[PDB]
Amino acid sequence: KVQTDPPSVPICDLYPNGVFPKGQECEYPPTQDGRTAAWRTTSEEKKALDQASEEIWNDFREAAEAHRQVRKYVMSWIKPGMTMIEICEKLEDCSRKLIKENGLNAGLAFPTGCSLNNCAAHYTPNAGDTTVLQYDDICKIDFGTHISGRIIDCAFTVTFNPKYDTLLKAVKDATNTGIKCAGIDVRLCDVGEAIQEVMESYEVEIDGKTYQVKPIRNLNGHSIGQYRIHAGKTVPIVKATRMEEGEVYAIETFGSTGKGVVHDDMECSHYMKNFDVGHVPIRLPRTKHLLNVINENFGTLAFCRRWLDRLGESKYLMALKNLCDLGIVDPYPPLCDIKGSYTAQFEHTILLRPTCKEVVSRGDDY
Ligand SMILES: COc1cccc(-c2c(C(N)=O)[nH]c3ccc(Cl)cc23)c1
Ligand SMILES: [Mn+2]
Ligand SMILES: [Mn+2]
Repeated sequence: KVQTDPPSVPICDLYPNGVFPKGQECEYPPTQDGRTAAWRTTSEEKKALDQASEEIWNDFREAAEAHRQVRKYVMSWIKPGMTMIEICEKLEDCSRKLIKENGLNAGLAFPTGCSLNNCAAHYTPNAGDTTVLQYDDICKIDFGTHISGRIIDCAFTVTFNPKYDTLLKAVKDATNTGIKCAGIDVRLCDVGEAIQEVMESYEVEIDGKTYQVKPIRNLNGHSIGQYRIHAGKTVPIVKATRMEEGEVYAIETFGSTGKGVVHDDMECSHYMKNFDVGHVPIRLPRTKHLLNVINENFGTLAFCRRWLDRLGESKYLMALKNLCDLGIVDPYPPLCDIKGSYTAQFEHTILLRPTCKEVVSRGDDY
């Protein structure tokens, strides 16, 4: 069984024995003392501890192969003139097929981010959004897949105008730097300091104006847990907590021509149940029904309004506002720098395995 063009064959059909391709395997970086952490690659104890969790790494790998094939497909057709809704639906239809969507066991980890220009993250169109992708737009495609709650958080920036090329190169270099510096027992702030140094070494010229690339300081990389996009540890992208063995990280960087700070803007599209909130009894009928729809379809995974619409739900905005006011659900509005600024993003999911560092979402693209 081989993949079609357009992709339609599920990843688990292409690998029937359930053994999926590994990502990029890296030896851990040397410590601040100078001594190499290379011993882990050949440690018999570490090898045994690594093989014990093979099923887990294997679920990330299936989700990462779906991610690579979905993004390669998106790159072949994404063009100015298409509406943001058309782009997100065409991407998500392919993603649902390749991951072989099956309730909470396999599916979409979070909505398709397609944030534009000064907006860096957490924009996906709601119903009725007539926004059209423009030739001069700088679009961040950030989408997620999962197998048994093992999440792939991976993102790239789309442009059609070469004026943004050095901005894209700066952010890609900063993300790859963050990835290289990551390792077991490495301080989170040391990863952030390395990201910042590389990012700010770039100067770009866009429409006769020059800027020194700034990392967005209130946007950061993070640890990932099962069914938990942000597991509590923060990887800053600027200058005490260490990365630990068996942890999973989203290493992401955002470069900006603006202030290098984002603020909540536009209408909200992204929502997610507070992971720590237990069962809450609700009697309000529309609010109770909506929370049941959320628990059944998303659990602790992120969702968007378009995903409620496709489930045949209507008249839910007040119900959704009630769940947000009660603190059961949290809204995640678009995060934007100043008007007229330009933002870029690159992101990979990395597995801190006992034997090596695996850039599980790495592809031949980025
Ligand atoms: C405590 O939960 C958090 C905190 C900060 C950011 C996120 C988050 C990220 C992320 N950390 O990359 N991606 C998302 C996609 C959709 C939605 Cl609704 C949320 C998020 C989650
Ligand atoms: Mn992301
Ligand atoms: Mn992320």
